[PDB]
Amino acid sequence: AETVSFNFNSFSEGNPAINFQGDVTVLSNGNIQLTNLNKVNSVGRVLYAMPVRIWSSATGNVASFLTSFSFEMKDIKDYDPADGIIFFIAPEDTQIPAGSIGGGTLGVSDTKGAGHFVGVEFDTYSNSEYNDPPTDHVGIDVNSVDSVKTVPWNSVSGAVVKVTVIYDSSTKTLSVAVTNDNGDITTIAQVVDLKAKLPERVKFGFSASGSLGGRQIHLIRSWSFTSTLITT
Amino acid sequence: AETVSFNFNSFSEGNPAINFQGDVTVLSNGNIQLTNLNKVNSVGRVLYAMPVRIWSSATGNVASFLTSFSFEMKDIKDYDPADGIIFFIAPEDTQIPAGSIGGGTLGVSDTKGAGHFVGVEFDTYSNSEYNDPPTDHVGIDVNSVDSVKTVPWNSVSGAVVKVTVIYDSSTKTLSVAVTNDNGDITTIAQVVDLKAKLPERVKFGFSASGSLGGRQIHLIRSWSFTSTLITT
Amino acid sequence: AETVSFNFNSFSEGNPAINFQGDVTVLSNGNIQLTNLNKVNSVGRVLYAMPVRIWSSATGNVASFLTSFSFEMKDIKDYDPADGIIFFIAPEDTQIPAGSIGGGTLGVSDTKGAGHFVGVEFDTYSNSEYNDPPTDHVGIDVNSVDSVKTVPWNSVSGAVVKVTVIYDSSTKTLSVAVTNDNGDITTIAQVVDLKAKLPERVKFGFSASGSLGGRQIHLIRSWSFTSTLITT
Amino acid sequence: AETVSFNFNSFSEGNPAINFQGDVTVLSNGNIQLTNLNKVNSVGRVLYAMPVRIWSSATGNVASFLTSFSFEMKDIKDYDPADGIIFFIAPEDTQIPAGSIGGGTLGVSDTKGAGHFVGVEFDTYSNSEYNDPPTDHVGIDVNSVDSVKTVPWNSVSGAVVKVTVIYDSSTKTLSVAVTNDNGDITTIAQVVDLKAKLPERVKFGFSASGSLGGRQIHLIRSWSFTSTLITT
Ligand SMILES: [Ca+2]
Ligand SMILES: [Ca+2]
Ligand SMILES: [Ca+2]
Ligand SMILES: [Ca+2]
Ligand SMILES: [Mn+2]
Ligand SMILES: [Mn+2]
Ligand SMILES: [Mn+2]
Ligand SMILES: [Mn+2]
Repeated sequence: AETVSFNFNSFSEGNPAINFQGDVTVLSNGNIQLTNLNKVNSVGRVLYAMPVRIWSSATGNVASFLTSFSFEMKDIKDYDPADGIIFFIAPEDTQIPAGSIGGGTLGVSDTKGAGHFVGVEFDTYSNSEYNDPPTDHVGIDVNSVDSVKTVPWNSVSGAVVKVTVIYDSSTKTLSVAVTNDNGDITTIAQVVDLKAKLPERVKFGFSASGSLGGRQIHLIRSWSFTSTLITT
Repeated sequence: AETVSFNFNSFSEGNPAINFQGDVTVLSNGNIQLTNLNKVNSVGRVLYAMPVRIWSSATGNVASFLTSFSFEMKDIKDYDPADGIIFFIAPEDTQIPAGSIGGGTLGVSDTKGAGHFVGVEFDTYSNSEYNDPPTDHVGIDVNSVDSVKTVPWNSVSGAVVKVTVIYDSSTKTLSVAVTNDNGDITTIAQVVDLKAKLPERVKFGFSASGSLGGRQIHLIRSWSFTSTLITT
Repeated sequence: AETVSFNFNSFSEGNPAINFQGDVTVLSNGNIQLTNLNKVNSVGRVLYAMPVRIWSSATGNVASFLTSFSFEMKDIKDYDPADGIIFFIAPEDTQIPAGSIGGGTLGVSDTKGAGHFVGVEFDTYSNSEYNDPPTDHVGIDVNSVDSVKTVPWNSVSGAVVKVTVIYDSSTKTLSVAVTNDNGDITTIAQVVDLKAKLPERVKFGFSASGSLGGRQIHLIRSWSFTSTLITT
Repeated sequence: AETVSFNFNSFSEGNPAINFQGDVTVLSNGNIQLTNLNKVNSVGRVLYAMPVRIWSSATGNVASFLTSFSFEMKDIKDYDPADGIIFFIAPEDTQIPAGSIGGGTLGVSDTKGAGHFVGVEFDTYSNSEYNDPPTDHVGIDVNSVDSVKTVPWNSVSGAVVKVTVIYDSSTKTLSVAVTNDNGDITTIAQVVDLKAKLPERVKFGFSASGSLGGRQIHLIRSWSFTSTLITT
């Protein structure tokens, strides 16, 4: 029974358990601000420093995980509300894409919108080049910001959002429950073979980005994660 | 849309917002006790008074829901730790089956192990007449305590267990995440067509039971719920 | 060597190993409930029936001990979360203070806040008359609820708290480690000469109290203890 | 508040959350075996892969921690039961000393017995060159195996030992409670200023060593740990 679990009610630069990549910054209130408001094509990501072992090559087993987190997205004059926040899983050596153009890549992909990761995006800008739905949406991404499945959603400025994810190794199901501040939930599920799509050792985290004309405040308030791998 | 949400940090017999059936009893500490330690084949169930419309006959749309709750089970001398607690959904006219024998029926089914409901059971005794696994387990039940699927588990006496349930209407996937005391998680997901196994309006609740020799403390400590039905 | 060790997974009103003073009661779930939510200035205490021998008047040796216990304090309307729970050591002839006004006395001291006892309090009310810290806290008491030393701590309603206490005779140090719900830990330690402040034979226990407007649920869930005195 | 916490019921080679050094190895039963029974001057160390911030140069605050573990030491033919096990804290760059003779260095010091670290040693061999008590013992070490303090103890072959250490940042007290196979406890405390002896970032772990003729089985069966540093 191999398990990894942690709980951040607040963050702080200096905390060895966190990996800061790009324009990431930490506010005097413990919140993490992923993007820089004055940087074109801004990209900021935060990662759990310790690489998690999601599956065993020996046992063929795959872990299951439960994780919750809340974020916030507030607008700013006079930019467009973009681009979004994505919770992703990736190889332990994951770094912000080379020459990342930010924007609809969410900091996890290249220009064509491709990359090595599995995530749940909170897209606030419709990028047709990635086949984005017409309105804001929550999506399951598999090596591409061109979601495998999306669900109509609405990002409310200044609103605090709570999300809960559950990956069941057996059914290979990734279910997501989004709680808007109006008390309404939005759910989206999709089967994803992590052992097929990702390497044994991965890292979890968040990524947010902006463009020259589209920018907004992306904040990661709290995060709790628990994964268990049936070993021997 | 149509949303139903509520949070119970404690309970108190006096609030018409919750139905009590059978040997249920509410302790001075706010914990709901489901069975009676001094009665044979005891059965206690608790239902949220308001019936939840989990689907519409106009649109055909089904509701999604996110619900978390914490139970507790503890042994007693000299009796066997049985039979377990079950989180269930049933028609609003649901009641404890006529001439209930408690035991392995968990208070939701008849002798053959049949009933009209959908639920997540936390079974602590192996009933062979129902094809129970040899060890403690979590299972997805559909009109039968002969689980549709189960996952090995272990009930730690005196331990408070957290559980989070997500039902995604689009995939009709009910996935469960049980947070054990030692920290490890256990998951189980199964595709259940709620709109085809249940009526327009249902009641969500808990049930536990016992037998002649099998008895134990079944406690519902807290329960949060949110469901949203997309409407026209 | 002379060793004393016991363990309680649950308690039962009517058990020879424990003394019940005041409004203490045992619930069907095995929990010891110290105070009566309906009484005024309610006080309840529990003691291990067998008096433990912490030191010898022949050898001069003082014993060392390791004891852990889990408790729970939950809010009730429309009173104030008061007054607290205190793990204490005292003469074997200890009794609830004559005419105890409950409240900030925790049922171990008198109006002025003095008594014969050494203990670790988990204070949820700020009694200025006893120089209490402005927030909830944990204190080491020596014959007075006017703590020798205290540490900022937050009592979370309905949360099960785990406490570990180690008393090292050699250094006469008494250190405590309290486990909070959010997983964080709080500690406190202070040199206390049990030999000079208490009798050779003492009784270990818990006590809680409330006032007219200050009341809450005070539960002692479990408790393990092991002391060893070097003899001849 | 910055908090690191984990719980290992068993171990498995492959878990990235663990750093293995030297002759360490993981048995099929989940137990970590520290030393190699066929090597001379064998040394094996295990560490929590993640560095823990025990203090901040900014705030100047020192964290507190609570940790529990259990080990085993079974004798073997035809060698002498040595050298023991030590729980230690060291700079994150910590590795087994270059050219370790193992033996009484317990794997954390040079031939003279010095090194950069703090630990609680469970010494099973009397090393006069390090001023060891004449019998088995437990000692608090500060940059040297020439313990700052020791207390007589007995290492029972094949016996499972339970240990609990509490560190209070305020008093800078490190207290240890050892529970023997016979239910007896042993304790030892010492004020150790971790901010004065170690760097801000450290690693915790276990180390065991053997010699030419002195060898035994050193097992680490379980380990739980939690520390909190009050941040700004
Ligand atoms: Ca986009
Ligand atoms: Ca059964
Ligand atoms: Ca007070
Ligand atoms: Ca030695
Ligand atoms: Mn998208
Ligand atoms: Mn079953
Ligand atoms: Mn106080
Ligand atoms: Mn030594």
